[PDB]
Amino acid sequence: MEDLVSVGITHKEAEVEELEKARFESDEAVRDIVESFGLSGSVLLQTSNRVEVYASGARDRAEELGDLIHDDAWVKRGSEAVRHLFRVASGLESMMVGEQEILRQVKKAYDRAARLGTLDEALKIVFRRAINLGKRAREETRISEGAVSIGSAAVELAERELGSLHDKTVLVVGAGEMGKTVAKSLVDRGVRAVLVANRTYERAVELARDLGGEAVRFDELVDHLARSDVVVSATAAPHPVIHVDDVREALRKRDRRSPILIIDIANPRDVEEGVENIEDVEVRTIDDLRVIARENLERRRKEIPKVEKLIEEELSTVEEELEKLKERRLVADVAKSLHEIKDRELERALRRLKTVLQDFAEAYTKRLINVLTSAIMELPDEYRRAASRALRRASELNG
Amino acid sequence: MEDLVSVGITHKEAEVEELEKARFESDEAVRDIVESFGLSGSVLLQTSNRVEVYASGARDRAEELGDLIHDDAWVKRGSEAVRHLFRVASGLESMMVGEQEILRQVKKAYDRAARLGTLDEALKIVFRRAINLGKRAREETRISEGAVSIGSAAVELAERELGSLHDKTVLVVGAGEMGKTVAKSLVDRGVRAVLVANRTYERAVELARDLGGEAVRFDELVDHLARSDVVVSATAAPHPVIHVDDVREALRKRDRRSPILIIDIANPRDVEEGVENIEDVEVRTIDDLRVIARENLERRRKEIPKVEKLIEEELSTVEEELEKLKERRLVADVAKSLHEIKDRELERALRRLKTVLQDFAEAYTKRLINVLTSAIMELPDEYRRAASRALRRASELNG
Ligand SMILES: CN(C)c1ncnc2c1ncn2[C@@H]1O[C@H](CO)[C@@H](NC(=O)[C@@H](N)CCC(=O)O)[C@H]1O
Ligand SMILES: CN(C)c1ncnc2c1ncn2[C@@H]1O[C@H](CO)[C@@H](NC(=O)[C@@H](N)CCC(=O)O)[C@H]1O
Repeated sequence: MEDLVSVGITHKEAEVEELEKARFESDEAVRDIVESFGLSGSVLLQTSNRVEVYASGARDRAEELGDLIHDDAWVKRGSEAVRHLFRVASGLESMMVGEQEILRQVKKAYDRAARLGTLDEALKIVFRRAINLGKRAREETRISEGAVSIGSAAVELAERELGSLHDKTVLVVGAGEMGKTVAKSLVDRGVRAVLVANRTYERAVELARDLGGEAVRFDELVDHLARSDVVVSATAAPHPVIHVDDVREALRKRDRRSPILIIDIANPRDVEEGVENIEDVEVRTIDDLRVIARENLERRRKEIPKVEKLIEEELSTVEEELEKLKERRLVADVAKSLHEIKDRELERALRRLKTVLQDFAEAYTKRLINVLTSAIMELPDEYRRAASRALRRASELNG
Repeated sequence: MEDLVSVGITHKEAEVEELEKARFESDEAVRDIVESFGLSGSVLLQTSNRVEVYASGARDRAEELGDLIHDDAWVKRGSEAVRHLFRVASGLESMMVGEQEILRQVKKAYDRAARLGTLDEALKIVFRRAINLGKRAREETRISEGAVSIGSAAVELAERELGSLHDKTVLVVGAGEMGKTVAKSLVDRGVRAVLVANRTYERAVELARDLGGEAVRFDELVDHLARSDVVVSATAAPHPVIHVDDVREALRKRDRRSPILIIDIANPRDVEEGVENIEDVEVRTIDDLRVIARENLERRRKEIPKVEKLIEEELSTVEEELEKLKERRLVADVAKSLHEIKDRELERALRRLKTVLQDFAEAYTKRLINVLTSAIMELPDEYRRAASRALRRASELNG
């Protein structure tokens, strides 16, 4: 544990511009860092909301590591560093608490390191456990349940108002960005068709392409309504585009009764007052979506302590993992140190008090190795390494 | 070095009552301290102007050691602790800079420890060097030359005014304490006889006894003067006791001309104005003595840097001494640790792959001992001991 440090700056303590600066431009930054600091390993985790460097073997240069991130970068050591990673992977350090994306981003960080050669066994253990933990926390708790963005909220609302969306048609009117976000969420959920209309046909062709939908004429809005079940209206011009008369006409046009959900994303409003009172029509706003997202976010936050309990349990596990690792690495070294004295010394008894018992010293050597590894175990790691260094320096020279 | 601490309070930072409190009452305090703190050794140096405890092996309990001295006791470690000792023995921490007494007091501290069993090899090395240094500093520099008290100043003045004192007679008139101090210094220097007079005969008998002199009658003052060469006058009553007429009569009485020095210690003055103008008579005061002492003290202070240079040289020497000590103690332990594995393991090869080469392993063991001692050498002492402990724990158990 103690041989790991974490350095970084995040949205928890810095603004969107202090984060940008700190961001590393080069896809190979994790590799450069390893060389420029003689690290055993490193993983670089960077998103719009954090820049964090995990390093193995940094360790008298932790504050320095902090420096090529930012003058207010924090520095975490050992258990705290791993705990922060576990909190990041589990979604606890994200604005959208529990979000799936940050887990994907931790995995990408791990892969980029794997492929650039900046992983060591220790970071493999930590990251592997971090990744499996993020998955478990999201399965065993409710930390990632419930819509916490406008897009996902629109899907919850549509599902509640209309049922299964798979066979529904979405009409998108206008090009406002929040409208594009809502439409993409509906599309990702699964709908049958998307119709796109805009007062400038070319804006429509563009968005339909994005969405995988069909650009339609703005002047045929009545027929569009007649065939649609969810309407996403986000026009830029300040005039309403969905009128009572058009909606009534669209509904009389269709032989089959079914509910229509109209989501008014524009301000001023795209939907004429009174549309909401037409029978089979439901009207909701961008504000209604923000309310849904907020209620769900507030609920996800109440799962944080259950996730934190999972984390402390997992910390104890990885701690023992890392110890077994060091035990394994401690014996192999010591043994190479003691076998080299054994070999050197083997020749010499050969030249005798003249004028295979191979043997006693392979046994005595095994005994010595076990004795020494424990002793280096046995009082710590701040050291362990140098004493492991000392035994090893002394063996090559004095041996 | 690093295994030594010094704790204490001195006149440099505390007043005469903060020192008293801290003082240890029991002649056996140094021994009690050793037990109550599990020390390898300790020397207690205590005088009216300092209470200092030197401890070997205290070392995670240094601040604690500070506590049974005083809440403002300082704590010195390693080199600084030894440097302070060297400064104390050399007279540099004393009000009377360079004074002989503090060196005697350091030696007594060393002897008391020797005799109570609280010395270890390390404190022997340090104290021995401290003692030999105090002697050298006082021989090779002028740090302890020149009178720096009223008593010693009176001897300088008497010697300058009169020459050799060995054949001179001292007359002491009165019992004022500063008069007693002056007389004792003259006596310690070497005079032929001391006459003691007081308006109360019994006060005289008392002081003469102290001084090893003769009590004489106060009313025979003229004859006393006639036979004396130095007069120390320190009467308590406010009347002058040495009068012009008596001095002239005393001088006409004596066949042989020789100078008389009269030291007036009293205030108001014991000596009548005008006595100083009698031919062959010299009169000086307690004030004149303070002037002499001060000039000499100011001169001794200018030798401080030469003494400090001696000290830094000596620190480097003892530092190497203490290192050789630890090397010696480090090999003997390690060897006992490795020979016990050697012995344990020796039996067992005996039981063979059946169904003296004593020998190869005495050689291999010697090799191992040299290798290991260096490694424990090799990265430090904050540790060295525990690693020396670790090797040793691991050997008894795993061996
Ligand atoms: C080209 N570029 C900078 C870019 N391209 C595509 N998507 C991007 C992006 N930057 C950011 N994003 C996305 O926009 C969100 C807000 O900035 C991003 N959010 C995250 O990466 C979160 N997953 C971070 C969580 C954390 O706690 O660190 C992303 O969805
Ligand atoms: C009984 N008793 C307390 C006592 N008896 C005899 N002499 C004593 C004494 N206490 C002190 N002395 C002497 O008086 C001086 C002033 O207090 C003492 N000075 C010292 O011990 C110096 N040598 C200290 C130097 C230092 O730097 O610590 C002593 O001469």
